[PDB]
This record gives sequence, structure tokens and C-alpha cells, in this order.
Amino acid sequence: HMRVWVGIDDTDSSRGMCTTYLAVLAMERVERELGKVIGFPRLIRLNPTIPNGAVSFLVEVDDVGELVDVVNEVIIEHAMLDDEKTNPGAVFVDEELAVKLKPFADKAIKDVLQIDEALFVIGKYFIPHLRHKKGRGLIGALAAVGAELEDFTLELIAYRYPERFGTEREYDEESFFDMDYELYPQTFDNVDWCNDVVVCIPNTPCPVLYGIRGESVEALYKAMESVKTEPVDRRMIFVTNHATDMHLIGEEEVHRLENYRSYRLRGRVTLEPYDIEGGHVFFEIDTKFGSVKCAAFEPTKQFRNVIRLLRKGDVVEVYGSMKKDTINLEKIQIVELAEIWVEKNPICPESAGRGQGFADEKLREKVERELQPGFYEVPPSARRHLSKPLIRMNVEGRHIFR
RNA sequence: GGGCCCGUAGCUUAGCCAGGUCAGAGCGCCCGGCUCAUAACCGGGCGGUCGAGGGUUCGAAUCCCUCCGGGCCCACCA
Ligand SMILES: Nc1ncnc2c1ncn2[C@@H]1O[C@H](COP(=O)(O)CP(=O)(O)OP(=O)(O)O)[C@@H](O)[C@H]1O
Ligand SMILES: N=C(N)NCCCCN
Repeated sequence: HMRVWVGIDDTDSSRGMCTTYLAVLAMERVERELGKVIGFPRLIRLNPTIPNGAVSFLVEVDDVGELVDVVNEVIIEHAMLDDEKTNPGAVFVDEELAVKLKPFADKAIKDVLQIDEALFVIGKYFIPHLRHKKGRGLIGALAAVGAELEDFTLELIAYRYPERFGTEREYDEESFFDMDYELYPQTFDNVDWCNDVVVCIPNTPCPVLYGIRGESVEALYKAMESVKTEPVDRRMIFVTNHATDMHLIGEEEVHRLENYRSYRLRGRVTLEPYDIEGGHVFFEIDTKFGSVKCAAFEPTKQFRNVIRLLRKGDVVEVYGSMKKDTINLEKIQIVELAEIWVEKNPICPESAGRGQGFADEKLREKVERELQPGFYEVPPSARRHLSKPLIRMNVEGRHIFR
């Protein structure tokens, strides 16, 4: 007998699968043909700005030889090897040898690595593996079996029947709101009571019927029963880093701010908020690094109404990814609020010269602002996987748009 | 005491000094859409009679007259 971590990534298509499904089909066979799969499989999300999830599951077979073969099959039948955007990869790391990968995984969640850095690893520990085509999978693969989970969450992922593949998903929508209604926060980020959307029911080719996140088996269990939906074929719970901010980089730990990575910076507003056709807002804040601009895009919705209130001077904390040199707000902290006054010519009942008063002074008044200090985030429909929703953070000044 | 600018939908604005698609647009906004993808025009829609008052003219947002509201500059007195 042997304990071994299986890891899979990049296997679906722009019309194929959900890599998580294959990992389940691989689990099914392993569970009835080689041994026993231990605990819940993990769905680890890697760097989200990559030019993205991976799966892993700890098994216990008698013979790793066969183990590989089996998981290779599923990968040679239920995997879209046709498309060119799909280059699968598989790893089998001995239980012990897991932790010794946490770094490599950390590096593939917060930065950008090339296939070599992954081969270099498989080599350092001579790790049984499966490359297909380019096998750019082997990156996520390892990463998935090395991802550290200090803070984690769960996700109940349901799948439809193969024959019901392609059809538009039916479900008594409303049953998810009765849902969110009584478990929340417990089960969360599943719906948007504001933008009126049921965010956990994808509209893709993947067999994924629904997908409910929460913080406990208890909640997920109650939830799965409490909701009306089309027949559920398979169903599995995944431990994930979903909603953990496990990709942000602290400004207190890097000199430059490269593109394709996520951070958390503090700064003063320099250039006021503004729009562009599309509802897209922008504003430049001053920082330790220098001139850094922030985007508060439209899908961000109800967030913009908060972003536009920022005035030159305000001290704020921006949470987001850096692309096009801009930091895409996932959330923002209003540290201190800068006061702003306005000048006006007095009246009897105007200006008469450069130095020749009017009275002598101009009417200076302190206009009260509305925007207020605290943590503001983007509403669920706009939620990013890794992005940690505030309902989870323990800090004050939280404004949770449910 | 004189010299100016500026005022079009809730905002920010094309048009205006070459007066005859008397109304374009972006944001917001109401309503929908999209997402396993942070996302640099996603859609429609309501909405203005062009600061007010008057004159010119077949005709004015558009040229002219003044007023209100903002707001600026140069002299001068002392
Ligand atoms: N840090 C990183 N740097 C570079 N490539 C990375 C990376 N982390 C992951 N990758 C690679 O990016 C590719 C992701 O492909 P997929 O896994 O198909 C996207 P997915 O999001 O997993 O597919 P899906 O959208 O159907 O869920 C894989 O090659 C993965 O190994
Ligand atoms: N709750 C989920 N399973 N998914 C919600 C994703 C929302 C952003 N697409």
C-alpha cells in the first residue's frame, strides 16, 4: 500500500469539460479498481491573471504503476485533446513529498512560471507523471498537489446526466434565495440580492449543474437538500482556496509592481475619479512605488457609485491585480477621508482686479462628503474566485453588498 | 470708472464666426443582457427647444439688445 497525491490541470475546452469532472471520473475508477480516495479532493485556483483552476486528490493504492495508467485513460477519453488550448498533465507525488512543493505552488498562484520550472521539480524528486502535447498542465498539476490551505472553503459541485449535456439548465431559481436566506453567511457568494442574479449556476458546456460555496459540510449539506433543481447525477465537495485572497501580494514585500500579479497597496488620491464610454471608472493614486492608476470597471456594478466619491487626498487601500499597469479593484479601503472646501465670490446685494478685492476674501466653505471610511467590495456577480468577500474578513467598516 | 469670457438634457458636451439632418454624444439614470474569464464602446430606453426677455430675418442654439448667474482682467480714486 502507498499514499499518493494525484494532480490534474488544463484538460477541458472552449466547449469541452470542467477539469473537475474528469478528476471525479478518475476518482470513481480509482475508488472501485485500485484503492480508496482519502478525504475531499481539492480544487486549487492558481494565478488569475495568467495568459484557471487545477485539481488534486489524495488516494491510497496498492500499486502506483496501475494508478497512473488508470488516470491516464480518463485523460485519453474524457479529455478534449483535439483543441489546441488543451494540453493536459498529471502528477502522482508520494504523500511525504507533498509539502516539499508548497513553494512551487505558492509561486504558481502569485506569479508566472514556465513549463521548465515544473519539469525541474518533477526531476528533483523523480515524480511519476503524465505529459500530453506540450503538457503545460504539469504546472497547475504540481501546484494543485502543493497548494497550502491555512484558510480554506468548500464548494458543493453538482453534475447533470450525460444525456442532459447541452440543454439549458433548469432550476427553481427562487430556491437558491430561500437558500441564501437562511444559511448565509454560512453558504455564501451564491447569489446577488442586489443585481438579482444566481451566480452559482454556470452557463457552459461543462457537466457542472450548480456549484455552492460555504464554510462547512453542515451548510453545504442543508443547502443541497433545500434547493429545487434538475436531476442530480454526480455530486462532490471540494476543499478550495476559494475566497482566500491567496494571490494578493503585500506592498511590503516587493520593489516593483510587475504586470500579471495581484497586490494590496495603500495610497493617496491624485487624479480624481472619471468615466469613459462603458461605465468604466478610473483614478490614479500616489504610492510607495509611485504613480499607480486604478480601474473600477462596469461588471463591477454598484461598486462604481462608491468609487466615484473618492477625492484628491484620500488615503485608501486598493486590492487587486495589475494588468495594463492598472490595479483592478476587487475591493478598496477608505483609510482617512480628506476634507475639501469650495471658493465663491461674495455678494452685496464679483472680481475687480488682480489684488483689487471685490470684500477682500472669497467664500471658502467645507463641503461635507458622503463616502465613508471602511472596506467596500464588489457585489457577488462581480466576485472573483480567489477574491475574499468581506463577509469573511474580521475587520470593521465593512459594507457587504449581499 | 472701463475691458473680457462663460451658460445646450441631472451631469460633462458636438454644433456655434461660414444661421435652414430646431438637435448629436458620453456618464448617470429606468429596464434588460453577459461570466467556469477584473472585464478599456454590452445593450436598449426615458430625457433637451438650446440661460431668461426682445429684435433681425422665409427663417436662430446659431447674428444683434439687455438681464440674471458664475467667473476674470486693467485703470483710478483714496
Ligand atoms: N502560475 C502560472 N503560470 C503560468 N501558467 C500557469 C500558472 N498556473 C497555472 N498555469 C497553467 O495555465 C493553464 C490553465 O489551463 P486550464 O486549467 O484549462 C484553465 P481552467 O481555468 O483550469 O480551465 P476551465 O476555465 O475550463 O476551468 C494550465 O497549463 C495551467 O498549468
Ligand atoms: N458561488 C459560485 N460557485 N460561483 C460564483 C461566481 C461569481 C463570479 N462569476
